[PDB]
Amino acid sequence: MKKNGYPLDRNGKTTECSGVNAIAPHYCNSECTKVYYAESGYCCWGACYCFGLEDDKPIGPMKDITKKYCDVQI
Amino acid sequence: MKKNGYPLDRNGKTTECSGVNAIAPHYCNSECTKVYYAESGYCCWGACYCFGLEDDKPIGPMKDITKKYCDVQI
Repeated sequence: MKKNGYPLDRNGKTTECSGVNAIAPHYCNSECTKVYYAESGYCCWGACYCFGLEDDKPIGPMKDITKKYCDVQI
Repeated sequence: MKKNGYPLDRNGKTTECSGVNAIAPHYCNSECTKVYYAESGYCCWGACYCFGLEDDKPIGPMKDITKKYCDVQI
């Protein structure tokens, strides 16, 4: 089963996105698909949020309010 | 067959999106799904762009550069 969330890098941190990369999904969509092999992604509250990540991919912890807000588009 | 594009309203115009509704997909996603019965949507260059619109839904004309840029997420 796949999942959605903020993928973490080797330093245990999320991928920041701001400015033009916060308004357009392209930057985060590229990171999500090419680096974490997810189905898609966009910038959700300052960090790249991905959809369709494989279950083994480490993602950042988040409150229910944040998760519900970020899950959109797939 | 479904299609993607800028749905037009009764006045033959697109749905404008700016400010917080240009940074977050929620506004346009709601319009796209609830008003035009599409699968999803987001703000692409100042207007709500929808995915999965039924073929009979009138959409705004756009150049190839704009279409390729907007098609992301589905």
